[PDB]
Amino acid sequence: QQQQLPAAMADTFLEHLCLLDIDSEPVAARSTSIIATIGPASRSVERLKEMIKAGMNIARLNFSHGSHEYHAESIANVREAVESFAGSPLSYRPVAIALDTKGPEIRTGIVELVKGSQVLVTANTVWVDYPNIVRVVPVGGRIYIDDGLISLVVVTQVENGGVLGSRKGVNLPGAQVDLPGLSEQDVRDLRFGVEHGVDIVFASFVRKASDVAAVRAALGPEGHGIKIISKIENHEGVKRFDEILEVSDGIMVARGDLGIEIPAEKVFLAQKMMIGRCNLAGKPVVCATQMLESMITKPRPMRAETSDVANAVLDGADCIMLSGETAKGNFPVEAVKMQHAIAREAEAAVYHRQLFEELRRAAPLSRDPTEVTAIGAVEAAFKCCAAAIIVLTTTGRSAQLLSRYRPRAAVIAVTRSAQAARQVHLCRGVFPLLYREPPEAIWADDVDRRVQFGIESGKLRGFLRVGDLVIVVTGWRPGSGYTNIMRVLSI
Amino acid sequence: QQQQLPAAMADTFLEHLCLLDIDSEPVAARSTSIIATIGPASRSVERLKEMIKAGMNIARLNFSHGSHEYHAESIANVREAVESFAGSPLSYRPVAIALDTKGPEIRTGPESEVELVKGSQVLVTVDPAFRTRGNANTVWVDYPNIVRVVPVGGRIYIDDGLISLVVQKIGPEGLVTQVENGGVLGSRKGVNLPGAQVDLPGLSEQDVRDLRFGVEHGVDIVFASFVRKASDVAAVRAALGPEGHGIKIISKIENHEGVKRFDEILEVSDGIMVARGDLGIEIPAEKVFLAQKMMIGRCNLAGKPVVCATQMLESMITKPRPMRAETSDVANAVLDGADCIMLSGETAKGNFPVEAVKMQHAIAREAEAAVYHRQLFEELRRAAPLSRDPTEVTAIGAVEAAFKCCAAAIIVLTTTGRSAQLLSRYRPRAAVIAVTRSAQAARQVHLCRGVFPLLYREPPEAIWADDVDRRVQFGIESGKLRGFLRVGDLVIVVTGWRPGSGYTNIMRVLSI
Amino acid sequence: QQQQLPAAMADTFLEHLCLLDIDSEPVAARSTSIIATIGPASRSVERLKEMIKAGMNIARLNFSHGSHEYHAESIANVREAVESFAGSPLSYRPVAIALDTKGPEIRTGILQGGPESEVELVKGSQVLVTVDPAFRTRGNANTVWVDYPNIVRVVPVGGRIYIDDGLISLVVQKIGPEGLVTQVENGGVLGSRKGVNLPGAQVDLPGLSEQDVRDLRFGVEHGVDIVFASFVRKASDVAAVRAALGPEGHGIKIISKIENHEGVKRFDEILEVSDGIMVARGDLGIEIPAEKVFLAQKMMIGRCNLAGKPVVCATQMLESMITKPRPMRAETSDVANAVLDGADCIMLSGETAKGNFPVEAVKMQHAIAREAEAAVYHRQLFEELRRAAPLSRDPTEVTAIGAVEAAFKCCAAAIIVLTTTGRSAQLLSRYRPRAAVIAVTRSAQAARQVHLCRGVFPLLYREPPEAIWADDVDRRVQFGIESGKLRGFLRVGDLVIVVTGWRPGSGYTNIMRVLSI
Amino acid sequence: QQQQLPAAMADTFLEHLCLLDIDSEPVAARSTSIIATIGPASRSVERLKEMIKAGMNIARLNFSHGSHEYHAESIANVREAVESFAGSPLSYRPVAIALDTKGPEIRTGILQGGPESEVELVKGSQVLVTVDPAFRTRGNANTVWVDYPNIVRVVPVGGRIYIDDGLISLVVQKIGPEGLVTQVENGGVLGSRKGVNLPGAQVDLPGLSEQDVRDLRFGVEHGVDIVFASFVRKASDVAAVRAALGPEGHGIKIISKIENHEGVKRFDEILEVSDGIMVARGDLGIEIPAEKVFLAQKMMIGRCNLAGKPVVCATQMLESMITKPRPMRAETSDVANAVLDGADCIMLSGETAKGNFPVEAVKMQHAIAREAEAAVYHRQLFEELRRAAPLSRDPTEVTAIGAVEAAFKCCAAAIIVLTTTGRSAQLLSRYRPRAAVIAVTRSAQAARQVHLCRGVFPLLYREPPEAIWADDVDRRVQFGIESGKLRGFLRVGDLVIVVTGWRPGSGYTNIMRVLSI
Ligand SMILES: [K+]
Ligand SMILES: [K+]
Ligand SMILES: [K+]
Ligand SMILES: [K+]
Ligand SMILES: [Mn+2]
Ligand SMILES: [Mn+2]
Ligand SMILES: [Mn+2]
Ligand SMILES: [Mn+2]
Repeated sequence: QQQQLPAAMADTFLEHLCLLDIDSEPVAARSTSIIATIGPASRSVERLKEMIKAGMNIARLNFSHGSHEYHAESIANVREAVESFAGSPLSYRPVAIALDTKGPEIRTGIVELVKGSQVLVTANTVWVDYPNIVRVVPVGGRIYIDDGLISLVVVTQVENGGVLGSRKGVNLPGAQVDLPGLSEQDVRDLRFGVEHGVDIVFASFVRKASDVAAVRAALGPEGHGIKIISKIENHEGVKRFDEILEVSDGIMVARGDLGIEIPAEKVFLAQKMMIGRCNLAGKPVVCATQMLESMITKPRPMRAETSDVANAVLDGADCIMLSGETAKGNFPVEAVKMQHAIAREAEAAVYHRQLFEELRRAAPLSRDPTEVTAIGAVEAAFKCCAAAIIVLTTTGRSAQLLSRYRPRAAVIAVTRSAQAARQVHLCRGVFPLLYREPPEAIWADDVDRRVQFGIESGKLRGFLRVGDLVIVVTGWRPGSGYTNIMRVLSI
Repeated sequence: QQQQLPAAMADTFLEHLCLLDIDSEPVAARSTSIIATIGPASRSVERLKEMIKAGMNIARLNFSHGSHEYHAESIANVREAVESFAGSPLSYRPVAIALDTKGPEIRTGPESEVELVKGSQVLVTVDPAFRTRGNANTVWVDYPNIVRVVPVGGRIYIDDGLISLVVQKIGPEGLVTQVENGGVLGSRKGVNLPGAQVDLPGLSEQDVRDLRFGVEHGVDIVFASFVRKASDVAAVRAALGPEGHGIKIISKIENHEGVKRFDEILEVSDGIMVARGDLGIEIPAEKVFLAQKMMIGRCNLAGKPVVCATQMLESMITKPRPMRAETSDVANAVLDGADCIMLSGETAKGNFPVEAVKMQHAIAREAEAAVYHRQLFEELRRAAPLSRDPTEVTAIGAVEAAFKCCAAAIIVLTTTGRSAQLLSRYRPRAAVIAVTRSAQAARQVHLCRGVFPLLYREPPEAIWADDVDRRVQFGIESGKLRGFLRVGDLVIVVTGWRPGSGYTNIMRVLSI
Repeated sequence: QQQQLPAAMADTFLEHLCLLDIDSEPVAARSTSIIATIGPASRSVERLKEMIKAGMNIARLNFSHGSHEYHAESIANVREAVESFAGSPLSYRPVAIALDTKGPEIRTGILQGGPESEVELVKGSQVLVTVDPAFRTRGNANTVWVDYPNIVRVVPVGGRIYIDDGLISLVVQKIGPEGLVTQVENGGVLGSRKGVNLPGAQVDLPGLSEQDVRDLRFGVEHGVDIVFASFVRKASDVAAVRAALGPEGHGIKIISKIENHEGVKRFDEILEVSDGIMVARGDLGIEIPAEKVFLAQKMMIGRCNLAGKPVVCATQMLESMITKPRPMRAETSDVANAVLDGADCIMLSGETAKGNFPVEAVKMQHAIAREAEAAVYHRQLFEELRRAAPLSRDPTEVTAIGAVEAAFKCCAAAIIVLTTTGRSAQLLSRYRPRAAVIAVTRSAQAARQVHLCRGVFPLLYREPPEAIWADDVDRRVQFGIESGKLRGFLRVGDLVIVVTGWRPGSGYTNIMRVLSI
Repeated sequence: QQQQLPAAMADTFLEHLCLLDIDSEPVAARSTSIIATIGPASRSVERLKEMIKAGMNIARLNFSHGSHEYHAESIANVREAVESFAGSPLSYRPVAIALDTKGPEIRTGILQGGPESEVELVKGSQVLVTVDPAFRTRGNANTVWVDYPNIVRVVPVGGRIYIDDGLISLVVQKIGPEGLVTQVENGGVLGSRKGVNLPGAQVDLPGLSEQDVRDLRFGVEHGVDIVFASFVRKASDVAAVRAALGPEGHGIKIISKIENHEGVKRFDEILEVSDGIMVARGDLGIEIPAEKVFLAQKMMIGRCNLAGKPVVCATQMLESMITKPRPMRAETSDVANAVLDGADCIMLSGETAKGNFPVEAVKMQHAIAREAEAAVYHRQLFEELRRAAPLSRDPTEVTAIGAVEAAFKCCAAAIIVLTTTGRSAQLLSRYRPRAAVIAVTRSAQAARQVHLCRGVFPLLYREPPEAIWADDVDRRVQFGIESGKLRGFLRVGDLVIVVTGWRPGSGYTNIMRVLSI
């Protein structure tokens, strides 16, 4: 068959593994959304169009670099490239915009560190943007610079040498960095965020629930809608994951920083744990950093990078991301393309049998009519190999709860809320459709055309063929919060 | 707790995932054996000693390069470094030596980097006269029939698939092409022709000479390149000759056809190497993982070693720290079920050979503790067919007994490793300490996850019963000495009712 | 908690067993329907009213005894008792009426001098079974006449013949030119015209006599709801019954009774064609060794369950009560295990037709069934059904399963379905929701037949259809709730799943909604 | 295949149920041991021989009746019948002897010059419950004398008294000064000296009268092997029994009978202290509502299974056979479900002590148990036990589980264990191998007590020890095999798991070996 159906029907995971078939072509829209970081290499309107076709879902603005004006152009160009296919509402692909916070980053200033040499922190001199650095490093203490390559030992002795450039990483383990999760800058940044209507915030170095309360606050009332994604970048964040989660809209497994703050051998446990948990919680999780680095420079990924992406997806990740691969490398589109291609395969390899079982089995009872509908809708879909679940949603919550259970059928989410449509990419397998029509006199009719719109757009992009069954999820009255109906229709 | 015990006790895989704890230190010998490739960077006796300390179990000799003499030194140095710790039998680590076959390779026609422009014109000559005359527009190539198999609109890849050539004028003197993916070309690099039915045989006159060399110098294992079908290994066994029935044959799966005929290849090989390198060119990059996952699954089910290889840690050929992906690569290989993981450029030529070995060690230990044994043992028991081989019966009893008392180890007496191999099939968490008189057996056993071989030197006792006991005692002692076993641990001990192989049938529970 | 909820939440069956709590009161309409057999003891209209209150869902007419007239009173009385509560539509309980076919009886003769006389067959004495037409009547201490000619042809030298409800037994020691020269194995008192069973040996006699045919016609005439068809041995045997049933009776459900080795052996093919199965332990417990029935019973139920077709457990579930006011320790467990096995219906024969404790017996089955119903490890059971029922593209099935899943998620008190033939109700019950299936229908007959499905509670809707189809649907749902409140299936604050369709007429169920009371 | 092997290999319980095959003959010694109660009908040496052949493993002496002398003959005859086959050590079957305590019972009194005579407590009539010593012998239709002085002090107005298997029932409505004036609720034939129970009212009677104590001592003198201890309500109740038992009886196994609500409620604590459990359905089925026993039965068995301790299912499993040669459909399923529930032993009371079919009864349990034994879904059951039994560091337990795993892998015919107290055998059986546990011991007593464990088949070894310990072990193993061939547990070509220890004397089992026959 296709979509690894023989593997999907195995009675055990081992069996399932044993039936994975390289000639079994994927046959299903990829559901893992791709976040690409905007930079010199991917800023041009025209470059942006190409990245949208290759499958970019979310543009990441990295406030670790660039100016306010510099990023507004970034935002402006994304919006232009995106509005260039508004030609055709059935085909039009929304693209989220995510501000990625600078936070307690410690960086160098504007030569080779000789292992053994005496090297000061205020070839041998390193200026740091953290003045309190000399309040938090005791004697016999370690300081890591530029992606953990350069090691220093506090006056400091170099323990690991390395080539150093301008303005690069600083990480201080062991010591608890009183440096605040939110500088005066971050605050200004987040305000910029609200002004330009970013959709998502990726919040650097979150160490505790307060850290997000901070962000929400700074975000202001003009930004209740914005989703907040807490980036876990160090030992403490990991340790207090639960609490962070409870309060964040979802998580970013920030492997970069993390891979320095804690020993490299351990990330995978962190990554696997965190995704597991977000999955259980029903909240977006992003896997990030270095998934495809070699491509910053080469047109083909290395054998490890490939398996990285697949394992991220198999792990359970809602989104996968690219940094240098898209912001600066010589192969931005090719990189997007590859994640697309890999994600589809891994998506078809997911052992839904075990996965759906386990989620049902661990999600607690519930009395929210929306949740009740979702799970029934998901069960119904599996029973008839439905091609899609089509939901009418006003904030995405309804789409989000369906995706929680990981249907194999696509969630086609129909909404009037441009913003909701953009944010919904954070949820695996949700395909948003932006509805433009003015409401019908009769509420019932207005529902129908929305469902119809959903099918139609559905046919058009190849999610649905004549003869397929589709599950349709609606509510008993207008306005959000009342999803409570599930119907089975044939195309 | 430690060794991710809270995760180990979960009722589900999801739950298990959720309980994975970064502060839970591993606390167990690493089981996944490491194969390190020998090159300029790792040939010095003293380098070799260091690599043994950091955890090298198996040395790969790559017959794609170097001369017979060149490899005999390789072998001679390994053996030396290894015999340097025979000072103390309790501590001594054997090391396998693996000959890796050249096979139907195709290579380009020295510190010289011709750049093959994007959207230019390339000629592939196979003409003696141009056996080196390979500039901006010319590449020679040691496979004549390249001109014969590659049709117009066919693909020709060069050097790890990074360079791309589409044929578009098949004419009198050779292959006129166009450069799709351009790039920097080097002296003598791999060539791949997907879609083409490269008529070259799995076993050249060279491979045959190579394998004979293998037998003469007593290599322990053959990694057999480009195996496409059962016959291909029959070839190898043949060439290997009678002086080499003992040698383990590991088929490398390097292309679409091998994958397609995996079952038949497996049934005949002693194990499998998932050759991601070539495989990552022959089939689309997006797909390897399915292959890798499938083949490991299958070898697991079958009970036969499987190797994950190539590009697990490349960035380290050049940098002292792995990239985020390479790390998870290694973990997932082990989590996938791999018996061995390997290193190529990372050890043969890179600037960080030992650091590389160290890392794999460090990662493998964590992933080893992350293995959901509850689901895994259940599924193996449940798919392995009944059996009437007393050795298999004992093994599974022994593996069950071990889980029941969190035994620190199973100690087996073995003459060919078969008994150890059957214990590891089931993936005990306890270590398999394998005591043998067969130097070779002790080497080959590294191909089995979680088997720790001990080479017994003493002359046999007058009383066979006594001779067994000392062997067991020898097992314990060495065991205490390397920190596999502490006083108060329980240990499962597996022996047989009479001397000579094939009669393992007894399992005993002892306290240290 | 109640309804053995702690046991319901266990992670394994063993665990589950361990958390069974005797102080955890059931709290849920019993789902296992009860079939009570009508005889002298339970024929009076007033007796029938009492049995309806105690929980009778199905009345069995046994055509092995009584005349056409005799059964028409039977039917007339039932209907009368039942129509006596039509006073209140919210409360009204329909009752099925099931004809139980006679089929290939094999009978001894009239007894020397009497239809009322008895003879005693002493253990170890010399005994003659003849097929000699003359002694059809002259039977005694050493002789029994049988109305199956071929007997002196089908029983080997050393075979066994079971007489009178399996209580007398004979071993053929010599084959005779006039009758099988046997030895008495099990002694006993022998009556006029009693039953024979012949295990091992094949019996060719037809599954449908001239009588059965007349009976089934009588069936159609009086509008029975269900036929329990005795000795079904093969698919043809039901085709026979359908046929005989005639066109005036396509509606009738046909329940094949498996009463011997061969039926068991051909169970699959019988099932494929029957509307469900009756595990006939009586005959069965004689045609095949007594040790074995359980495997049969357990097999058949498993299989029906898998198949989504009603299965009845029957015979001797409570016999001591034909005579005593309390069941023995075994009978009790029998009932529970039947329910636990997966049974859709459980039945009573002597216990209701003739015994001194008809109502008490019905009461007991009620009481036990409720307890077992709560002990069902739904967690494993729903998992296993989902996992083995094949994909499906019937919108009704799809809706059913989603409806069932939705219910578990909010401990819904009920699923309320609108159904025209019961199909939609039947599919929900297939999956064994713990919530009740309140089925609303205009088809008096459908409401009766639906009791064959575990946990389906039928409501007969009487109102003339509304001008607006949508409105008519709503009142039906409302009617479902209201009746639901009224009998204690639903309280204010409960959640309820409602299952309807997108247009009138059967076959189009395809909508599931979540409502709060 | 046989032994329901296709069912055994199913992937789910549903599936397993579906594949149960009535033509799949069992092929395996039956494992569930049978306890038969000794009475008039089963006391004769010769009768006892027959009962041994039919499969009796444990003789129950019921100290609720008979005298010390009367029971010593009981014992003396059992031992005789049993020693009659010592002719051949390979085939010799040991037989446990179990003393069943009287405890806090409460009987009505003897009847008006009537021994085997009866009287009817008419429904609705006027009945007086006395304690007047003078009325002890004057039982009648209007008067019932009870041996419980304090009855008058505990049964308040509108309190309930029930007599003889709970069939007779009395409503106290009047407190007089010489007795309790009761209304009869459930009328009926009353006999002499029949049981009384008092639900709702706590009974200040002690678990151990001066009699019980004398009884227990008698027990130790005559070397009974097991004590079934009536009405155990709490841990203390067993401490009592142990105590009374004295030091001359540390070896005796104590089986606590759970006979009422409180025992149930405090099961855990009773278990922790008893050697095993008897689910006393009789009393229990009166103390608590009949609908609930099954939960209790199922709970207790589950829990003893989890604990590793014998559990007995008892009372009324086969009553109809006290009087008839064939069991009713429920009794049969009762036995099978008891076995499928997880019971280690099943028992017969009236069926063997007094009825007209003692041996036939034993035979039937045998026959049923074999079938149910092969129906056990080992796949789920062994998984669940591994998964719930806690880690352990006892080398004996470790070896047992390995041995049990090994056996499953090769469909071993048997695990053969050398055991001194049976503890090694008991641990193997805990995991419920499908292979038989052939237990070889020199301890006649151990060999007798081991029947309390499912699927343990004890062999008594008679030879004087060999000079060389190693050789002595081997002959014991050899003895095991040989005896095993001889009774059909093992055939040439089978695999057998053999479990031994590293040194003599109990407590050191720690070795497992795989041998081919
Ligand atoms: K940042
Ligand atoms: K090679
Ligand atoms: K009949
Ligand atoms: K007693
Ligand atoms: Mn960061
Ligand atoms: Mn290769
Ligand atoms: Mn019948
Ligand atoms: Mn009692």
